[PDB]
Amino acid sequence: DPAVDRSLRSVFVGNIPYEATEEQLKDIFSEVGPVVSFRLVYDRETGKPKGYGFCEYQDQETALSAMRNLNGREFSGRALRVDNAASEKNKEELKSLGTGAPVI
Repeated sequence: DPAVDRSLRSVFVGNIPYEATEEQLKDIFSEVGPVVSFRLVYDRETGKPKGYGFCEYQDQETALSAMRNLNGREFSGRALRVDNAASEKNKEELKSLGTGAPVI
């Protein structure tokens, strides 16, 4: 079963402190359009959030727009690093988020 388009539909977000939760990230991305879903890396063993995650949109343009709209967008007191989830370097991070679940 294919699923390459999905890759084009996901923007990696980093440099997000504990003050910037999905509630805010999604809100930020919301300003760039409707975000299908947004999941980040959360250490269950440490019950603490890693700091980075990925947001999957419904339209490539929307995700791309969010990337260019954000991409190091000041908000977390530093900048919200946003890079295509289909990045070669982002692939390494996704490799961890590569669980595969029925999520819309």
